[PDB]
Amino acid sequence: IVGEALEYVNIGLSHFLALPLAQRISLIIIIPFIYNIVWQLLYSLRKDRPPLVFYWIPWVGSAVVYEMKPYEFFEECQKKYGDIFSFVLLGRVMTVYLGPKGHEFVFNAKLADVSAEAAYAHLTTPVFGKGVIYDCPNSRLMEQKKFVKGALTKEAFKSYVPLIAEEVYKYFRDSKNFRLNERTTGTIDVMVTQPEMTIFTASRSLLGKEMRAKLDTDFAYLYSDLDKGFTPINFVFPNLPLEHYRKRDHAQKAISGTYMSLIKERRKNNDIQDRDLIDSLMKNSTYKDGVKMTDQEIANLLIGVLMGGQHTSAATSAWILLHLAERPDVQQELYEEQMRVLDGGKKELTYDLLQEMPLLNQTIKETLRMHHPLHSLFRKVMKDMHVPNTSYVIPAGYHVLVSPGYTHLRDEYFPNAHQFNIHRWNNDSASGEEVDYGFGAISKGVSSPYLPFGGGRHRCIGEHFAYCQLGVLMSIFIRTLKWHYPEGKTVPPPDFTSMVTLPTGPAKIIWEKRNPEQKIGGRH
Ligand code: HEM
Ligand SMILES: OC(Cn1cncn1)(Cn1cncn1)c1ccc(F)cc1F
Repeated sequence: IVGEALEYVNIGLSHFLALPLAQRISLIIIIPFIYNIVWQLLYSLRKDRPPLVFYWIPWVGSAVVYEMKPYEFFEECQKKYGDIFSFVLLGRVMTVYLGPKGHEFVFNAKLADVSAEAAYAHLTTPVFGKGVIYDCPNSRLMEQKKFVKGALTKEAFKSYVPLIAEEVYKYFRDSKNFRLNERTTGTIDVMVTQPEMTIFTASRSLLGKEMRAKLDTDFAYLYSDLDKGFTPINFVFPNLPLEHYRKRDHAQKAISGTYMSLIKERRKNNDIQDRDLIDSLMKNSTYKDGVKMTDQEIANLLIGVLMGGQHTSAATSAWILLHLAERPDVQQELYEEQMRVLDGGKKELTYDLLQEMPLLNQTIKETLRMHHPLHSLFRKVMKDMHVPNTSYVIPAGYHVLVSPGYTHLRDEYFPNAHQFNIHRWNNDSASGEEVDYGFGAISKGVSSPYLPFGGGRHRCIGEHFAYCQLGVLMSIFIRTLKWHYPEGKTVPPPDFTSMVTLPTGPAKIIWEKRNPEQKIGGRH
């Protein structure tokens, strides 16, 4: 009889529940631990699945090494399994496709196969607000990008340049980090100065003088609070009742309120011109089906756009300064180009003249190669995906991870990739077939090993603005200052744990005026 064995199942179950809590706790730990390992071993036998990186701790997965050294994690996995491999990350299964084909697979994936907003809405909506970016369908995002792009034109860039230039000079004059009229040399932390210079220049040009004026008050603290809401932690804990989350939520309310106040006052007073992105979105934010963006949505879009560009650009100008700090030869070469293009300084910097500064633009290009601010980009897989020329199938519910920044640092595609060399872009200082997803014709192929601004439908639309901003900034730094490292100091390693891969601080440089007696004018 085995009927008596079925009885012993029941008995065993009863003797189980009657175990001392010291043991049931252990079993509370050992059972999932064993099950996890047993499951992985079975998983490896499945051949329509990419290799899965082994991990001990359930749910957590490979999260620790990934969060700390993601490029080293990728290279190790790449050696062991090749370009396609999966790993577990704090509850989710991430499928990585390395290299140009990975760029194709993910950046050019069909709209039905993957979703960006499904991956990012929880990180971004709390910070930016509702209705925009990733808190809406893709077709809405496509048109939002179209709206923002319409203020990002050549003619706008020509008007932004003297404005950005003024902000940089005002910063050299008034900021405690410089004070070039009282000081001729000094030390700065680039992770202090660049975020401040970035917000000052982006606000003045994209938002206007009103909004820029507000950064000079206590209101600036709100930006700092909202800023801290942009954190990987939001992927796991997007809302938990602490004061981080309430300073953030308050900031979002307070800042979006401020923009609507300006918007509503501009429209009430017929003061809608072609100054900034606010004027632009006001006279141009009606979707194709006739629905107009609310003033709240418009303000939330401003926040997301300004916030994203803030972190990517500030990290980038910080890296530029850090690389140049140990390369006086490059500073020297850049300075000569400045003297040549601007007639020894007797020419005012214009957007057109920026375009005649290839080495300056190659310096940005090369920094973005070595320091892609977003080391990984994700999509959630919505429908089962077959990986071409493999037997692999990526199930829905998986996430795909693309990482052009990793390919940027491979010798195969960039000879001596870990060496900073702006001349590798000689005759190629620009930041076939095209396609238009709703915000303008962009490249159809996304197979370039160099993709600092991504590609496909989620491609960046701030690239020309970023080059404009960074260009003006670096042009003025180069003409005004020399700089170098404190003894023994060199380029810091990246901090991969933050929202962008900014330098590990404190990252300090020593500056000095090329012209100690040069005075910056204006009232202060
Ligand atoms: C050096 C500076 C920047 C870099 C390297 C950069 C990089 C990127 C990348 C890689 C993406 C694709 C993200 C993805 O595929 O998930 C992206 C998207 C985007 N970026 Fe930028 N960005 C920069 C600056 C800016 C600026 C200044 C703005 C606006 C003024 C901006 C606005 C946007 C927008 C609206 C998207 C679309 C996101 C989507 O469609 O899902 N970015 N950027
Ligand atoms: O793509 C981001 C969001 N993100 C993805 N991984 C990490 N952060 C960043 N970004 C890209 N270019 C500029 N910022 C973004 C996209 C659009 C946006 F409006 C804000 C925003 F943070």
